[PDB]
Amino acid sequence: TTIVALKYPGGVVMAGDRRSTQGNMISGRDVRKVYITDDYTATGIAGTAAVAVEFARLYAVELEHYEKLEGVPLTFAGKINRLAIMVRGNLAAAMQGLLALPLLAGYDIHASDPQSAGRIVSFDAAGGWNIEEEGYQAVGSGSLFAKSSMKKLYSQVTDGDSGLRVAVEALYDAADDDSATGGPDLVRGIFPTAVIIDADGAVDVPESRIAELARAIIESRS
Amino acid sequence: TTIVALKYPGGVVMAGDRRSTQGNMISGRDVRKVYITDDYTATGIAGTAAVAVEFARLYAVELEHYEKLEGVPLTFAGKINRLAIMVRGNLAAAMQGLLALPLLAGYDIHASDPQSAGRIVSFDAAGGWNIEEEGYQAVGSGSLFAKSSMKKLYSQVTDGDSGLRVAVEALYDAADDDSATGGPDLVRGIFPTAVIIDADGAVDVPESRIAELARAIIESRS
Amino acid sequence: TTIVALKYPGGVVMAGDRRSTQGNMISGRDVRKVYITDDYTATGIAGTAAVAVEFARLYAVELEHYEKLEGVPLTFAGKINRLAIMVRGNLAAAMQGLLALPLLAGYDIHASDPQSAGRIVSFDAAGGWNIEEEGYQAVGSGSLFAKSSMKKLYSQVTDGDSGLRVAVEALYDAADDDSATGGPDLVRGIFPTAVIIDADGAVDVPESRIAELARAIIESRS
Amino acid sequence: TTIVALKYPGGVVMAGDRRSTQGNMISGRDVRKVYITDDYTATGIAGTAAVAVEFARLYAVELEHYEKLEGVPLTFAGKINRLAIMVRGNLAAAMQGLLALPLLAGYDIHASDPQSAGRIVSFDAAGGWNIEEEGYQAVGSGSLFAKSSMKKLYSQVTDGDSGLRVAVEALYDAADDDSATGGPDLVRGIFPTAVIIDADGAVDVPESRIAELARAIIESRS
Amino acid sequence: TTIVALKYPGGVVMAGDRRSTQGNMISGRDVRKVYITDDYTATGIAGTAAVAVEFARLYAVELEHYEKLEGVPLTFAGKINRLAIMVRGNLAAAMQGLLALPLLAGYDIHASDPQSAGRIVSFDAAGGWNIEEEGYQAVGSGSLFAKSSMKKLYSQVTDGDSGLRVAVEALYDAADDDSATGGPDLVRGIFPTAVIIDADGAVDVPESRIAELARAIIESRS
Amino acid sequence: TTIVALKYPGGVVMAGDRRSTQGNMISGRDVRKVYITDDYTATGIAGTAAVAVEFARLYAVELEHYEKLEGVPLTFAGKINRLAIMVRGNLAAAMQGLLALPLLAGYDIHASDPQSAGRIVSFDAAGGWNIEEEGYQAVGSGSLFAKSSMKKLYSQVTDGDSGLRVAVEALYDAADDDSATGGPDLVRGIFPTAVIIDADGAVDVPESRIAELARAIIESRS
Amino acid sequence: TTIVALKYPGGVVMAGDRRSTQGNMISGRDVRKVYITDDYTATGIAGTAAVAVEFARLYAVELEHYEKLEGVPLTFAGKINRLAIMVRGNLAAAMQGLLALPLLAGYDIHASDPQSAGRIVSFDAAGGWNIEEEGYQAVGSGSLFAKSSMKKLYSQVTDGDSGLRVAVEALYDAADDDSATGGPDLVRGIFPTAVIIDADGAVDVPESRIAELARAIIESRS
Amino acid sequence: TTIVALKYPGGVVMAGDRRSTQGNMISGRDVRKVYITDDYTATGIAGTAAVAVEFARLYAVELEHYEKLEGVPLTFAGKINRLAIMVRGNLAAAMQGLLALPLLAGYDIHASDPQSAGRIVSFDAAGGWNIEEEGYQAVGSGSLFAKSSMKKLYSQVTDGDSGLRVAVEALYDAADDDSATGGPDLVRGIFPTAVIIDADGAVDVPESRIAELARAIIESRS
Amino acid sequence: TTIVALKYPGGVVMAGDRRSTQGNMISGRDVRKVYITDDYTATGIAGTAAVAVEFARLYAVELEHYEKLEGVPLTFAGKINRLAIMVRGNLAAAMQGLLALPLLAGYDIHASDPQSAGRIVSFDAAGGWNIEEEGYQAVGSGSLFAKSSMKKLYSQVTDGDSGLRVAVEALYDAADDDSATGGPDLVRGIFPTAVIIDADGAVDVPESRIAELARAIIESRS
Repeated sequence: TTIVALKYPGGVVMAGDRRSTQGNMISGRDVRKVYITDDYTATGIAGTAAVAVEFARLYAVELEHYEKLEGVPLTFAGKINRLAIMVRGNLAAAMQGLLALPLLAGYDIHASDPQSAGRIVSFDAAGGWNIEEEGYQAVGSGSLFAKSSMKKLYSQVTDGDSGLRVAVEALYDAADDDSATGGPDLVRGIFPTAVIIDADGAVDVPESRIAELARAIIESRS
Repeated sequence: TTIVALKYPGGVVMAGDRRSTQGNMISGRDVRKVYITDDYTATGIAGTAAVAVEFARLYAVELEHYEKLEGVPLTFAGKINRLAIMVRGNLAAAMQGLLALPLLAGYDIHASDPQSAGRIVSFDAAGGWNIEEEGYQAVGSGSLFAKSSMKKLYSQVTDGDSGLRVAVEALYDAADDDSATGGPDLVRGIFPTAVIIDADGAVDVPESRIAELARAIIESRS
Repeated sequence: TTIVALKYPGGVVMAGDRRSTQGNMISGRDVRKVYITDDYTATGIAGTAAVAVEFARLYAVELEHYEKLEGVPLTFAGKINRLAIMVRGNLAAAMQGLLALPLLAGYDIHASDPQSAGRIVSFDAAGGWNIEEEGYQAVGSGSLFAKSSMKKLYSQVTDGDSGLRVAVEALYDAADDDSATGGPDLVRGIFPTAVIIDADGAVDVPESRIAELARAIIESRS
Repeated sequence: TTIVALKYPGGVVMAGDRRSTQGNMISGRDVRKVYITDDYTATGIAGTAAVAVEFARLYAVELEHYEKLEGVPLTFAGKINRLAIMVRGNLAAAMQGLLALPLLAGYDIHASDPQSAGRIVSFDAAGGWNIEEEGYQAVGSGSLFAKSSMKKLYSQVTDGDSGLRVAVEALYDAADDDSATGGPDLVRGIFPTAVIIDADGAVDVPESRIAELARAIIESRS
Repeated sequence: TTIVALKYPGGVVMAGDRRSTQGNMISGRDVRKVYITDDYTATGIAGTAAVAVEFARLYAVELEHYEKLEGVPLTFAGKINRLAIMVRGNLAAAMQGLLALPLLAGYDIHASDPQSAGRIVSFDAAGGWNIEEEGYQAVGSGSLFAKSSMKKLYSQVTDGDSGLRVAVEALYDAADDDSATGGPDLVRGIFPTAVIIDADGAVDVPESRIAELARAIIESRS
Repeated sequence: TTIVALKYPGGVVMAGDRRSTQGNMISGRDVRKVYITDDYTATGIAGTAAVAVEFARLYAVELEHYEKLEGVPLTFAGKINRLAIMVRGNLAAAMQGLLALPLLAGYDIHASDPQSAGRIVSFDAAGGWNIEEEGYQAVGSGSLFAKSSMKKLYSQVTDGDSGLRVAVEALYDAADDDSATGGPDLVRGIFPTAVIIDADGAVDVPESRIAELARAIIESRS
Repeated sequence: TTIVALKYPGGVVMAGDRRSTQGNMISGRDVRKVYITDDYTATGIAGTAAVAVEFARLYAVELEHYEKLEGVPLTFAGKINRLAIMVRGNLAAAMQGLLALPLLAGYDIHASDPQSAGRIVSFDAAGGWNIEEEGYQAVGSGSLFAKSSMKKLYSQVTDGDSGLRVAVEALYDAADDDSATGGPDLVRGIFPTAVIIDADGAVDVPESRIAELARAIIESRS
Repeated sequence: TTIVALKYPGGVVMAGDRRSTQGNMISGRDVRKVYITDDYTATGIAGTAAVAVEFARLYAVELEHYEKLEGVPLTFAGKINRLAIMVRGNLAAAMQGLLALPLLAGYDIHASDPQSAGRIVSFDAAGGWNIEEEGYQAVGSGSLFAKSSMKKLYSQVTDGDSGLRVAVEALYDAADDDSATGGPDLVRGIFPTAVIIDADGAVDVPESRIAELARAIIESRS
Repeated sequence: TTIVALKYPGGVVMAGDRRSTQGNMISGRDVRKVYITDDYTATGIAGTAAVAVEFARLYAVELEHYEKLEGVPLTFAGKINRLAIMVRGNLAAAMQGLLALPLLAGYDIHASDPQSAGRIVSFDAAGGWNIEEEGYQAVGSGSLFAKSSMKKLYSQVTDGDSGLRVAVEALYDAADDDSATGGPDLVRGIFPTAVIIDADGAVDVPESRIAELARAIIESRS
């Protein structure tokens, strides 16, 4: 599994692959690992697929619950803190095996600068969180290959479209070097999922744009 | 990894994938796992790549050594016995993780019937060997998927070409269900290696024919 | 044990073998593993027979209790969630050897199109659930062989009869390749149990039709 | 695996199943576990298949080696002693999982009464041996079922044909209660192997006779 | 220990041996293992004697307590469920050596056909229960020998007396092949205990009839 | 990680590096390890980054909570005792790897002599504290190198500027001999973070001054 | 440690870093890890520094010993085999912490096409070897980052100087992501060592040229 | 650490060294290990410094708490009992490493004879205590050497000054033979701390007196 | 224990402390750890005292043995290699507990520049060696403090006198921060042992000069 997130001028984008394995045997081919937690934040969890789905559901429920109760959404720092609390509370079971590494992408409406309101927060297993300043991050088994690909490709990111292309290319490299990450499947037409968050909210990227980006990348590599 | 072998009327065919992993990280993309041990026998060893190559080299050296010393090549049962002795003598080292499981394909030149001279020999962990009468066999991590694919496809095998197509399709199925087996990689043009043994001897299949078959299979499943 | 489920145009079919063993010794020859949980959903649990029976009973009581209390049945997502909760609760005992793996087949009456209202859900050991998109799934010790048989036979599934025949054939292949799975008992007249769910509900397939299909398959492979 | 041996007036018969398994997975269907060691001695070794084959080969070589060197065959007690020496020497390997349980059927030509010259010798793990006076013996995973059915059917044994039928029925009962023993496979036409030893020597029973007896037994059970 | 049960036209019969051992030492010669739990059901518990007596005591008390509270006896499925829960609640104590395996014979008065109203229920270690359909069952250390004897003798079971004879003979075979099972003690005049359940109720068999049956069996085998 | 603290005439200065590693892999480059706990005390925690952030946050919350509840800030000894209690209460979690060792620098506003009111408190693993009398202290992996550098450089400390320069040079030496401590980053423009406490309170040192000092040190070392 | 090797039109280049750490402490700042083994081969060992040095010495002595004894140098395959045998022999001590991971760069003077005569050989822990066709390879703790950097910069490689620049940039990225690999020390004037092999042989690259390349890279990334 | 305590006619004196170590590394140079628990009682705790400080604080708080609640101080036997209870309540921590061995010096005001009112109480790990009648006692790493020094020097103890001199000389011997005990530091001017308890209460000894005593001892030993 | 070595223009100087401890107990106060191995090399071994003395004696014997046999002394590289072979051979004992880490100082009479002929060779635990280019190196338990003292004091080294003073001060700092290192004993008159090597050879530094230097350092730090 690999999830990548990167900031572009005016927003953030998070993309993830679709493969689920049980050891070496491929058990899932259309898994979705990027969830729109709320109108301005998307979360993507690597590790055990079961724990990933549970954490996404429970974190979204917590954010919605607070917003409904108090009539105002949490600040981005509050969302970060609640996610870190979930990660810390998962520590014993993570040592036991049920492990989850989240990655959070968000848009800060309360930020003074709309252009630089995109935020990427990474979490370590102990519950600590770090707000990325380099403009990109990855989690999962193929995270190092994806990060080293984005390091070289990040100078091309100038809008949402180029950012999405770079994210898809990072996932492609991660799958090219790591067998637990699924590449773009042209036989089945299964492609990485992506979420773009800007000042207008968090919207799922339709499969058509991702499909044509992946096809262009595969043609370039050939 | 996966190596398949199957008998067709008039000979035997043996195909192998190209991927080698270290964990879930892909480390080799064009590993050759099928070796022409002698003019009428090919061997294919699954497991640790180092031990696989070492075993193939030692086995070929031993067979050629006997042929030079005694002036007559070993009978097929003699070759099977030598390979089984190697596998039995590697048991202790395989208990530490340097495991190797061979699969032997041959053309018995002393068999009365030329049309049923193909032989497939499978070796289990402890050094036992069985001459397969069902006509197909597979070794490796994707061996079960390849075997179950060949079980359904074996009624289409009538000559060398259809046998090769079925072997390539079995490798495709093994790669489809198992991440440690490499599928037909159209981006780099790396395709499974194959060897066909008939009355004329054992000859490597040119990469163009296997590429054509793999492309036809991919198109059919698209 | 092996339990297969597959979608056909207009519904779903779930079939299961009849053998239960204590190690290598056959201890039961007419075990029923496929339960009709409610009028539109059936479940099949592999693993320890005690835990399978207990889980089926508890799950059916849970669904019935909700339907009576609220006057309206649970949505398919609610049923999936309750089953996943049960599996996750079992995990602690499953590590001890009371492992139960369910497979859920259902007919979603709230779907837009009744021609594709069949649903198949697989569960992992940790509790994660996956709604199958390939149209077939299997659990049990012979699940790999059954799935590799259905992969090749699924192009023939057109109606309930085709789906039932393909399911019985997949169970036959699973029993043929796995000793813990029992094939059709021609001397005793014991055959796999199947359930067909369509718009009119979930109905047990009479043993006469399954006997006819099993005899046809055996005569085909002789 | 099950091998049975029983005495009839004027000789002995030894029969064996054909299945070999890898845990729960059926890996061999036409294995031969009964060997004609020499002109008046058959041996059948249960346990690990590789070790069984190696032990049969070694024992036959040792007997023929003594016969050629000393110009006279070993006495029956000498043969029993050599087999017991092999079993006692295999003790460490059996502790390492390379276990072998032999069963020896012979015809003592030097014995006084030619109508009671048959001899069945069972070997325990430690290398002890016992000449069976009950007139029947079994080794293997299903040996208890075979012995308990032979106890009830041994009153029907009067000649070679009745003895062969009783041996095949005992193997059938072993396969009925034990999943690691293969029953008569009427689909593939694979039947238990048998060797009949009498005053004229040891001959393999042709497959047609065993097929007829197996079909009769199956129809009687239906 | 060995306890057998078998259905006959119009009821069920359940017999048990009398020997209790602490290791290889015979400590009890007249232990009673078959209990009349209520007027239409008997239970026989193998394993440790202390836990067996406690289990029978508790089960009888529980059934009687329900009958007195509610004014109607439990249905047969209810009795099976209570016994199964009693078995399942003993997993922790049985892992320390306090294993108790029950076998339940009963007469379903609420069944449609009174001739096929007998029920034999066998429980496995984890608490699973199976209603035997073959007509006989056994528990204990000699259970396999008794079952294999009953498989051959069950065609002679035509009424209550022949069923009782077949049960006693199965016990004799189990005692013959297993040293933990006690045979008929002609010196001390101790014989297996038996209970017959039919439409009129459950009655202990008098010791004289069992004595004469055992004497007939012994004089047959002499 | 490495945090240094040192007194100068009329105050105290505390500096920390910015690198966070996971093993030998650099994961963070702008970590801030020095926190202004309250108007006159700063704290800096070495060890695990998650625990460091959580400890600093909780300690600041505790000090503020007491100040608001009682209307008066804690005495310096009270703050030391609270931090020591918080360190002692983490002894269980520190053994399993969530270690956090703090260093507390403060300006004792109740001290009689303004020019000697800077206080440095070091803590040990068991929660014991020591008010440093040598005038400097360090915590973290490079603490030994930092202390042995401050030993030689402390004669040059005379005011805030010289104290800040000596702290930065000590951090430079720690990074020069330790790879878990990050030195000045003249490519990314990341420099150690410092806090200066004196009679007017605790203020973060602007990055420009630290950049000037680090460049001067680097040019002196070339 | 990180050693990179890459092929360029007309030869091969091999660069390595200079840092040596024991745990986290930097114990060496000018280590040399690329050795000119012979006139057309450079070797570079990652892992334990002592084992690396002694392996380089043993390999050079072995190659020169063969050349002196037999009057002709070893073929490239022979050199690969000797290195692989050395690694396999070390395997046992490598489990004890004395690991050595070699990387071999050579110019095949007997190759048909001298423009493609450069060879890169990688070795796994088990002693197997692979000739890299991707044109680059890396060993050491930072080998993943170096490889993922070269994957994106290999297009630039057109001559010896372009290849050398990419090699230094790959080492820079490895040191940027990994704390066990040393970046270019502009303060001490310590830079990665490099060896260039072409038709004229293997020559050490002068330190000044690598200094210029490293300074250009640092300016580029500032 | 080493703490000595000796009686002289008319009172008691207790002295302690100043070194605190972390293994072989000196972590503290002016630790105060002798505390005035109350007006006529001093205590010195050896072992872990954190536990020593916590124990002294708790013990003093408890004594003052009782004196305030009751208006009368505890008797000496009561104080001994409270200290022994505190020791015995720390056995679990002592077994994991938080050892704390106290040494009590007191002036029994309720004693009959004013000259012999000094009391020295030694405690063991289990909580047992002894009122020492030899007139001196020591705890800590250098306790044995200090004991053996006081054994020879106690004949010179006649008044308070001679007792102080003997205590300082015993500490000097303990530091001379034990490297974890800190001797008089003439360079930093740090000397052992001492408390003299007499009929006028417990008084901290001025550092100047101990400095001149230590200098005289050093001169006499030169 | 601490042995320092440093280069000055025209030679090298190696000094060592005198303390030997058995745990916390000081056993020896006048141990000599610097040995004139031969007229131009001195060696100092830290760790177990027995192993240090044995290594020094054995190494000197080896060097003189070679010189007597071949009529010419070993080159400096040969001496380094012999010492490294001894260190590597001592690895089993070092794991057992007989650790010996050597430090070698020498004068290379064959050097191009007599002023740069001073050589310092540090050996790691695995036997690998490194010629220090820093100009200073320390071995032992206080080696880090000594090295970080010389890092600051090395600019003052301009001749033999300044180098000897810096070595003595580094030993003083190591003893100041480490309790296993013996500082200057002004009472017993025991001072570190130093050896100075220049073109005329290696000569022990007289005790009086080292005493004067130590007294000056102590008075400066007072």
